[PDB]
Amino acid sequence: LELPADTVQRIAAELKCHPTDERVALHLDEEDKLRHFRECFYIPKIQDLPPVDLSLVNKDENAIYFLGNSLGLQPKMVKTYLEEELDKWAKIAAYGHEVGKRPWITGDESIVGLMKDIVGANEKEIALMNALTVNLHLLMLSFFKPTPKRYKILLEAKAFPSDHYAIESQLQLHGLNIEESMRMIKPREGEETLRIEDILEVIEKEGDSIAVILFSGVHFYTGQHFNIPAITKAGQAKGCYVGFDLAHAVGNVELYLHDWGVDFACWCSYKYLNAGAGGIAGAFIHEKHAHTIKPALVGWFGHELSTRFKMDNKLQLIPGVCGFRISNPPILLVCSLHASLEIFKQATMKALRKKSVLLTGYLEYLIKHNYGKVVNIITPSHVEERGCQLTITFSVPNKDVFQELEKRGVVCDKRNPNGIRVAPVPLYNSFHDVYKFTNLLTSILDS
Amino acid sequence: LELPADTVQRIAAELKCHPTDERVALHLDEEDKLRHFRECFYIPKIQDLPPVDLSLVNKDENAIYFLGNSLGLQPKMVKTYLEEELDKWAKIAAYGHEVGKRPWITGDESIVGLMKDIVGANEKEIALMNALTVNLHLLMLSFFKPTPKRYKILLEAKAFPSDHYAIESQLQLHGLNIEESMRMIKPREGEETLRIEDILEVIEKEGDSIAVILFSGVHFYTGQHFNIPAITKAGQAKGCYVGFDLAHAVGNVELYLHDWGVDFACWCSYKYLNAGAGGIAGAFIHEKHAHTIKPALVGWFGHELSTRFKMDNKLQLIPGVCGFRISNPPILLVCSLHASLEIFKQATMKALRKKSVLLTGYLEYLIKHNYGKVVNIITPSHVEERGCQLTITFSVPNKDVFQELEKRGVVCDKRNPNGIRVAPVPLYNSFHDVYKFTNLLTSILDS
Ligand SMILES: *Cc1c(COP(=O)(O)O)cnc(C)c1O
Ligand SMILES: *Cc1c(COP(=O)(O)O)cnc(C)c1O
Repeated sequence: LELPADTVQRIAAELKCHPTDERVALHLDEEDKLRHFRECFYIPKIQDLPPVDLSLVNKDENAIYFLGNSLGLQPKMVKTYLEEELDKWAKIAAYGHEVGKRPWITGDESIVGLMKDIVGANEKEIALMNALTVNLHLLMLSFFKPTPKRYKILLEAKAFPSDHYAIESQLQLHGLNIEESMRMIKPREGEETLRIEDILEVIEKEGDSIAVILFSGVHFYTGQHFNIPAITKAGQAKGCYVGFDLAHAVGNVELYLHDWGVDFACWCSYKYLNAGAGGIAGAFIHEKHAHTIKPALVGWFGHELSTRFKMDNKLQLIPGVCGFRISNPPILLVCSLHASLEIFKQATMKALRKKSVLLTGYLEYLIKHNYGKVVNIITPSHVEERGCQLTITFSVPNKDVFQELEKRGVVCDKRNPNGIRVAPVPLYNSFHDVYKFTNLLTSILDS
Repeated sequence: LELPADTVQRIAAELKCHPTDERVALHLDEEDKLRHFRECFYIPKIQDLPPVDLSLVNKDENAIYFLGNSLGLQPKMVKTYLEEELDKWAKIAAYGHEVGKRPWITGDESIVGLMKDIVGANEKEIALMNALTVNLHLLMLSFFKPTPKRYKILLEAKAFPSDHYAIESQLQLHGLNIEESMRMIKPREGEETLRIEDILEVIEKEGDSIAVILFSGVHFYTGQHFNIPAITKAGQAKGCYVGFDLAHAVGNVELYLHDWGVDFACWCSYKYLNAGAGGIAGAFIHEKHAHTIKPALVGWFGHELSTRFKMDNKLQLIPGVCGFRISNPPILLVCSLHASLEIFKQATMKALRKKSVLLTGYLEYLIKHNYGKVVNIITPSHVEERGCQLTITFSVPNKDVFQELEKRGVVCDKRNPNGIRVAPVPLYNSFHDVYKFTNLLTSILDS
């Protein structure tokens, strides 16, 4: 299949322009079958952004929002969905637990079907509950059962701090020596990303002593998308459980958790899934574990619905991940996530990933064409080894590139000493966004 | 001080009517300094309630909503508060984490001050996070540390199912025999409530072997309000930790968790606190434990704010209950709770408890006057031994009282075989509500 760089160059030829011409981005936007989804979101205006220098920008232009990997833009329908539940609460109060589009007792289950295609799992394998790191702990309390022979947790070095702290506290819970039991894979000297052959070597050599492998799906800092099925197979080959924090993977890369045989996973909803800060999180457990991996911590919402409200204190635990659901679900959080997932349903992950590959590929192409020496893309170059996000470093001692970018209405993340992350997302970022960004960047780098 | 029954009879004398006259309820409503708060809430109309028989009711009359102990009515300002955060998310997206009335990073801390007077604790002793039973588990993982000598958990028999399941799973986590380690105080033969002298006897006799006492503040089924400071002192006398599930206490009875020296507590926000189904829950840990009782499960939101976002993976744990906060807080849930707590701030728990004593006392008076033989109030009669809620049973073999009540727009809870709970709450229930309810009840009982 045609690589992004080649698509860009072929399109330019057809248009009779240079691949770096604005006309290429405009054409790609015209051909984008997902173009209409941008209208489904509230996009900030440049003049409203706190760090913006108004002298440097055109008023009433949209922001170039490349932070959708961290805090996803708002589906316009969030308010409408909230209003449905507020109106029910106003009109019938307590009766809302049992009636309506989203009966509160089953608020989570009413929309979980919309997650099936996003993570590649069945309805009984997915729970919508709590918060990401909270879910990580709930799962680890059942999946991490260390023995004298098999007691290690394997993860990447420089994991996201929350996961790092979670893993540390899990080890401390069992009185395990951290330095000996917390195995962290570091890159080779002079490299920032991990080589798959190196990960697999560690697993092959140390796997017998490892209880659980807990990796990110996409590493937050490098933008590296790890080979989930390869790590899963390798870990299970050595008798390890393999789970993933998919915070930067869900709604970004395509996922087949069930078919890949992943043991468990967890994710948040306020990044690529656009549900709003601190939104209701998610958990997956493969159905193969439904009768054998039981919740460590139980609440009444792990009791089967049909008899839960008998309140006879005779537990009837739901098999699989829903047995891990402790409390009644927050309807208001269900509302905002639901609005987002209806959009994902219409777009499809297949079509979104297709646009992403071309969009991020176009960004990479323009960067490398303009500065192919000063500018380094740390994110892996193989299209299958990254998602939306590129992590980029700069060697310009006199310029804080990030500061100059944010002053001009580019919303992205800082990488110290002198770099960005940027993640154009297919739902609401355009090829023209990418074109405009690269122009601002070039203008900054030229001084 | 004057008992409710005596207030009712004195008022009637002044009015020159019988204490059972409608004019007494109308007068009490006129004198109610909290009368205006009823306008702050969306009260269902009778015709909108699913089980209502329209032939039996007057259209456009308000429901008699006595289920505010289970799902509290909606503050009208919830929508407005949500809109503030949705507007910020629309306007500045990611920048909302750090700016505004409720910067998302500190969404919980921005409103925690409003809880101080409600639970009687300092800002560093209160966390707003997660869900009730979830918080119970987080606290028990740190407070329940069984030894061969001291391994029991003490609770009431027929505790709320979620707490029952939580306590059971906590015991199983340590491989403890449930029947031997789960000590449940049952009432004497022919009684439904517990005697304080009996609770204290169990504590005195068995206290040395008990690691944690975990009681409800108000028992959901009987409506009994336990003497929290007495149980706390008695338990600590024997070296036990004493914690409470305050789900039916917070926003109902007055609380002084800090001054009483309670070790820990947890509560929900969708009952008397009116925050909406599955709302953000609460946790208390006495400051005396801040440096000695550490979280079992850690996430990045337990790391001090000033260095959290350095993301260097070097934990700097916040002392006390905020060290137990694992994840970033849900802004949308913060919003709805905030709207409610502003109302509580204006009303004050002191004034609300005062109205409650008179209101529930008036309900009890009318019931007992009309049927002082057929009708039994299980809830303790001492004003200090109950909150808003009365639990009532009926001996009428041919009438399902609950069914007849709900058909007429009375919203309450069922008690099998033939009984209610009812909880008139001072924020939005009136003395006239109580009058109307008793009339419907009398009419039902007469047949
Ligand atoms: C309502 C109630 C619960 C409900 O638990 P959630 O965790 O909020 O679902 C738990 N415990 C008690 C004592 C209650 O009254
Ligand atoms: C953003 C992120 C988190 C944040 O954790 P919460 O529990 O949602 O506060 C955790 N882990 C990873 C890998 C992330 O990218």
